[PDB]
Amino acid sequence: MVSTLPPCPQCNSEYTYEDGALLVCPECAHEWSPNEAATASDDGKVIKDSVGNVLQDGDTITVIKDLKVKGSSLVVKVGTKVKNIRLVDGDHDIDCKIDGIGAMKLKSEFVRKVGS
Ligand SMILES: [Zn+2]
Repeated sequence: MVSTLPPCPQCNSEYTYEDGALLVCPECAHEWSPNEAATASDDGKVIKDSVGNVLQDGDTITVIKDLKVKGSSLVVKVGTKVKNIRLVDGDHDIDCKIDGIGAMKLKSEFVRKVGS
């Protein structure tokens, strides 16, 4: 019947309760979350480039380094435009399909969101 939750960092009265996914203090009329008040970057497994930017499933990318292709005759050059990518589960994973050779996987650390 009693809350095992922390007090209120504003009242310390301890008359705090849990209303769903956080703690609400009915005293000072302010809800707060113990750890989430600090907040962190979650949903961050989205594929990020060496530019420090985040891509979108369908966005246009461009390798910013000289990358070879092992099974294909193609060599990936700084400016290799591959659009409409697929964001895979791992942040180190850009799935892309390339007219001609086929589908390929790209190292996030070697690619970049074009900006278009
Ligand atoms: Zn309070």
